[PDB]
Amino acid sequence: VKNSIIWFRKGLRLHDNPALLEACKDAKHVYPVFVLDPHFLQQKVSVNRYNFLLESLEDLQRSFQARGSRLLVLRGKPEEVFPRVFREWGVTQLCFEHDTEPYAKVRDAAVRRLAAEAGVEVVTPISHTLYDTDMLVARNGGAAPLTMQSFTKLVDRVGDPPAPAPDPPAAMPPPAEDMPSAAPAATGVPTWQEVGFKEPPLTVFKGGETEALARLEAAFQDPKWVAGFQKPDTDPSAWEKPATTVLSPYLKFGCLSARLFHARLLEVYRRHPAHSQPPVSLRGQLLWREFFYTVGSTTPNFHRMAGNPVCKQIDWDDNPEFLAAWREARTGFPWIDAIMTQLVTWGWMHHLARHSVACFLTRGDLYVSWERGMEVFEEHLIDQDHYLNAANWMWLSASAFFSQYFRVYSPVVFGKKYDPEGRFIRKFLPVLKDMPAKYIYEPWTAPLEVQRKAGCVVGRDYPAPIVDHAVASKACIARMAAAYRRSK
Ligand SMILES: Cc1cc2nc3c(=O)[nH]c(=O)nc-3n(C[C@H](O)[C@H](O)[C@H](O)COP(=O)(O)OP(=O)(O)OC[C@H]3O[C@@H](n4cnc5c(N)ncnc54)[C@H](O)[C@@H]3O)c2cc1C
Ligand SMILES: [Cl-]
Repeated sequence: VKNSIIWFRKGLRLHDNPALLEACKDAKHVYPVFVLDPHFLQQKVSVNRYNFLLESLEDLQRSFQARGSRLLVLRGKPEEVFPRVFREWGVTQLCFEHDTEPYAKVRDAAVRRLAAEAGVEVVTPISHTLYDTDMLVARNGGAAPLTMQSFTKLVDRVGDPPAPAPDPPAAMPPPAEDMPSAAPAATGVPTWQEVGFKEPPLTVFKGGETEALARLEAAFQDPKWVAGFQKPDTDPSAWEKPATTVLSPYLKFGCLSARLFHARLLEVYRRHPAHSQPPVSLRGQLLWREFFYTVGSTTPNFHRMAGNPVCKQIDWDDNPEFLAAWREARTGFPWIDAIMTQLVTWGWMHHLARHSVACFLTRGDLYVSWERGMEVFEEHLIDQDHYLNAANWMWLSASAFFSQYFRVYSPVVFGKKYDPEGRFIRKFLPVLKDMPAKYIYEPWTAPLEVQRKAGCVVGRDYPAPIVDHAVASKACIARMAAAYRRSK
């Protein structure tokens, strides 16, 4: 008889889950398993993202319970847990979604070895990406495209991605009864207090497949807005109603299927002939995700500078004071400090907001390595994706994919073209709420009488700017030009 395990790591969803569909096929018992390392924090991870993962697991639990099953959160390491439950549960098949991250290949290789010893068939379908990214590389001649222009030509030659997989049955083969490793007291979903965190999460985005599908429909309520979507023209200062979909955390954890997102975009596109095209279109945004996954999975040391064949070697400054001020949102520039405050409170900022603070830290003002900025994003972003965070940090630092280092965002002017009153600033930096809009982006320029009348004296309640942008930007551009000339 067939007893199987569906191992959740990413792909925290029931829709478009070919691994789950194969696990339930002709199965007498199915064990939905997520492996939680209980000492993960005691070894980096904000409570905002970890609680998002936990809320995503609670959503899977309810979905399984509605179908007569149960989600099993096993404590420990996969290499130590699976060899035990293979014998205990009489497992004949192990199914999980393919993952191309560096740690994933080392972990999946070991588990695959352990399954062959126990006589367990391993099925690893691809469903986290639009395509089999290794197939894209093989069709391009054995190397991934290095520009979006050529990558879009490749996917158009390959054709449409696979359709979303059908929904699982309304009743699933259940786990066996009175199995010791499946005891409810040892397999339940923990809370954020139970894992070790002490401060509560403050983000307004809730995890889970149910929330992902709800945000998908909300985005498609206006098909005209989807058809004409142009990413560079969206508003980074919009926070009450974000200017983009905010589907990144759900695609990162696999709460939302990328193939379902793509399939519903094409339905809209067939009825709107003048729809936007890549790379600015909403579909083009999924291709940015696919493109960075394709290059990252085939590039060694893609998440670093040294040993990275696609990354340019720039001698970034080792400046802990600039890094600390940027990380703690005390740069003296309200536009920059507000985005960093949204980072630690929400764990999500608009794409152009991430452009502003990443340029400021790297090639724009402070000249700190993009690796240090990536480590700060990795801690707080609820959508932190190994390949996307690294690639976009190399883009903004002009270390790869992007080379126009003369385009430098102003920490003053960039925000006031969208938000002259500075509602985004007043929201996340309440200390500046009573500051007149004439000085909200440059509060040091406000006369002392206005600073006192607003209850925000620069140097006492809000710090002075750490650098003069005109001086600092002119220095970074000169050093970037020297770094490029030396990298022939
Ligand atoms: C320094 C920096 C770091 C970033 N780190 C991350 C990260 O860790 N995780 C992450 O998901 N994105 C990251 N991005 C990309 C981008 O800023 C976010 O994907 C975007 O803000 C998500 O909002 P949205 O879901 O509303 O996007 P939409 O515009 O609605 O796009 C829809 C989806 O397309 C994908 N997408 C959109 N823009 C990009 C892009 N530039 N690169 C790759 N995929 C994209 C995402 O999956 C996103 O959910 C980073 C960008 C910068 C500049
Ligand atoms: Cl600008």
